[PDB]
Amino acid sequence: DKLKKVLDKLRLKRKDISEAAETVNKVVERLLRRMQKRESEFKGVEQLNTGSYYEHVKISAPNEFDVMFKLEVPRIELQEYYETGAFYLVKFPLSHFVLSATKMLSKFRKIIKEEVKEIKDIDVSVEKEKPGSPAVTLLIRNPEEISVDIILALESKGSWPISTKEGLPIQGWLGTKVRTNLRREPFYLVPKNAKDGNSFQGETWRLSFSHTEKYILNNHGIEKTCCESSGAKCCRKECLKLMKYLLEQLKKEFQELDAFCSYHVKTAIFHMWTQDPQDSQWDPRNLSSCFDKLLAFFLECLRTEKLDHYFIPKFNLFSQELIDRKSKEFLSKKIEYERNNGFPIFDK
Amino acid sequence: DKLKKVLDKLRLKRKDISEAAETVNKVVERLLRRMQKRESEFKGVEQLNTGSYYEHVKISAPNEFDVMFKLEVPRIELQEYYETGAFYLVKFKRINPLSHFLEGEVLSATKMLSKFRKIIKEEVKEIKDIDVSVEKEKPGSPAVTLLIRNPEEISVDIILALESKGSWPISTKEGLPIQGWLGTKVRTNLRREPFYLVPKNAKDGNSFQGETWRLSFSHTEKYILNNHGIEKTCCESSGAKCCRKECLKLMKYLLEQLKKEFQELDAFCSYHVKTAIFHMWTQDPQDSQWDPRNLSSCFDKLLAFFLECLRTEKLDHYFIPKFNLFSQELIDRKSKEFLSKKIEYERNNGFPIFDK
DNA sequence: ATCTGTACATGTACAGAT
DNA sequence: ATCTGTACATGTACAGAT
DNA sequence: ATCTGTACATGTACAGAT
DNA sequence: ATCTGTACATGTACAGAT
Ligand SMILES: Nc1ncnc2c1ncn2[C@@H]1O[C@H](COP(=O)(O)OP(=O)(O)OP(=O)(O)O)[C@@H](O)[C@H]1O
Ligand SMILES: Nc1ncnc2c1ncn2[C@@H]1O[C@H](COP(=O)(O)OP(=O)(O)OP(=O)(O)O)[C@@H](O)[C@H]1O
Ligand SMILES: [Mg+2]
Ligand SMILES: [Mg+2]
Ligand SMILES: [Mn+2]
Ligand SMILES: [Mn+2]
Ligand SMILES: [Zn+2]
Ligand SMILES: [Zn+2]
Repeated sequence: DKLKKVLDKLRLKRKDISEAAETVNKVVERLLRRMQKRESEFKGVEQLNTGSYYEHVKISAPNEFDVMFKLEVPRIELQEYYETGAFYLVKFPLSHFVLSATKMLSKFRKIIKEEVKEIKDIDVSVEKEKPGSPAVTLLIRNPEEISVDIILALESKGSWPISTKEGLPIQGWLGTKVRTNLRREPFYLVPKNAKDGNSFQGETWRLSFSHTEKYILNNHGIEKTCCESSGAKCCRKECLKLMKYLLEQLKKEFQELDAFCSYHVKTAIFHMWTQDPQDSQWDPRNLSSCFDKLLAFFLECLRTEKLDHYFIPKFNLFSQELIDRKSKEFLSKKIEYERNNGFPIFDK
Repeated sequence: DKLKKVLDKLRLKRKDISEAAETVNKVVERLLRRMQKRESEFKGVEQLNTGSYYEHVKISAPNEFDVMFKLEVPRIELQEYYETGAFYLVKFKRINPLSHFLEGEVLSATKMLSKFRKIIKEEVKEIKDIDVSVEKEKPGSPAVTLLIRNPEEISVDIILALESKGSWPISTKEGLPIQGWLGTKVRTNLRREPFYLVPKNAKDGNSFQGETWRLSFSHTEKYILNNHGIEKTCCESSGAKCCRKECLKLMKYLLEQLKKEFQELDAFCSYHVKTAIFHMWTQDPQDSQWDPRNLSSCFDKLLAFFLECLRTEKLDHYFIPKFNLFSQELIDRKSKEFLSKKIEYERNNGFPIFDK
């Protein structure tokens, strides 16, 4: 009852969707164009739209879009970086860049900034670089604020790295045929651009499965008909939206929650969808029970300090090395509070 | 129980499968290489294995393989033959390797199938390691059939197919009604695949005889057979086993046994059985309506349904609704009532023909 | 020297065999 | 319940062509 | 190698019927 | 309240033309 009303608030409006989309489409097409017919090191970069807006789980407003400019590359000798599972060195046009991640992303960002300087019909700037991010982020105002993440990615057509062999455990849910075919797709690398002052950080890329997460979001039933015109609606995505919203409201209020992002909710719910594969475990009439069991799952994750990357099982997103024990214990208290008092944070 | 044991008789043996496939693959490899030589008009033809053996529903013995030699053909052509839904003339706006087979702008099917059969006959002549000859042409068949003695008898239907990548012909807009069973996404993807035309090749005395082609969906049928469930894990190693294919096998076998004994059943063929079960899978989409424990009643309802098709003289092509495979124009009422009685008899006497 | 149609290499579902 | 042959989808090598 | 055309998936929006 | 049917909107895959 309450939760249906929250979801009506979170719904994007069809007019807001078309106004933001045509501006975003304008800038992205023009930037993609500058990469090609202009003989750059990125000639042949291709576009792949990723993230919440294209998965149809964007909440509140259409104000943040995610785009991959992916580039196919051949002699890619990979070499796992110090057992982290998700970070890698790359070895063997691009002779201008070991293939250095910062070196390559710098030229990518120089080109974009240049072309953004030559855009006279939209209010669009390049956000100052965030050490920690693989993105070049645009800030558009038309007039409302829209941020766009342009993510450079290497594309490799080889088999997936050893560290993912036990990942993507969809066999009881989406099945073994879906899994084998998914793993026949390419995989993608992106910059680790964090200034932790640590080791090989500057040449380290990171695995990306944004194309696989997109498929799963739109092929999310054990039944082929789930959420189709001739099937039965489930509420899996509405739980993602509600869990994503509770963390947006908690991050807006407390800076002690700065280390948490939507990807932590996303990974948590991928495990929940695998734990509870049956589409009837997600009946719209049980929206409350499902949201509450997801909350509980996410609290068990904070209590055990354990949230494994859905595709890279040995890479713990909640390790002491990324998030303080106290930050997790903090988030836990605020979730339990919202939980056990009917979610006051939703009414503001 | 009784039906558990028929399926064990019906089950193919790996030794037999291994020996038959070794031979069959060597022959098809050689015929395919020869298609690519010289000014062969069929250079660029590609292989696609279809039929019961590759759908895993081939029963009793591995002795009949079906394989398409498909050839891609562009432009935008096609004219439906007399509102039949299934049959077409193939034209060409472009006026070239198929030029030797045109008649004006109309591509002759029996001209192409002749040159196709000629080349196969030659290459089989020069095979001196396998006992393999070319079966005398059957009217109405698009196939060039090989008979291999292995020393066991083995049939191989080489089917000549045109491949078109355009949208499917409008006579199929309402066909393939899988939206409640396999879903709309599957339907959209399946219909983005090519469609195929094979020679009609009758000598009926009808106008356009040697230039009439017939639609074929063997490739979409292979997908459906191997992806037959509402649940993605159906019959997979972390999902539940169903009994959809086991019903098709038992029914193939009922018709196979009867067609051996009685000549009256010559108008009937396994495609009729296959078509009927696609309707039954559409009527009963849930995997739970095909539980292995209810194999008896699953086979029973398919029987009832096949009987209703025979008596009401109605069995629509799964992909071309307006095409009725059981129309009086195709099979006599006398032929349909005969099989109808033979089916009720088996159904209501403990299935004696299985013990044959 | 590079290009590339052909065929080998790789991985895994399906289902027979044990 | 595990071992295993066949089919098949896609990546990759390279003898022979350019 | 590039780009438009097509079809239908995913949505929002709403009125009528339940 | 919710289910259904139609209108309206964007995203995406791929055939075919240039
Ligand atoms: N830490 C990460 N590791 C791997 N992939 C990530 C990570 N963070 C983000 N991604 C990928 O990039 C996409 C965009 O991330 P972003 O931060 O915009 O979140 P989102 O899923 O788009 O949702 P929202 O923007 O609405 O919070 C994600 O959907 C995911 O595929
Ligand atoms: N009359 C027909 N109309 C349309 N397609 C047909 C027809 N007959 C056969 N086919 C197609 O060609 C394939 C091969 O036909 P075939 O007679 O070998 O049957 P099958 O399904 O392979 O089984 P089996 O050979 O074991 O009886 C079929 O699976 C079907 O896809
Ligand atoms: Mg986003
Ligand atoms: Mg066959
Ligand atoms: Mn982002
Ligand atoms: Mn046949
Ligand atoms: Zn759903
Ligand atoms: Zn099944």
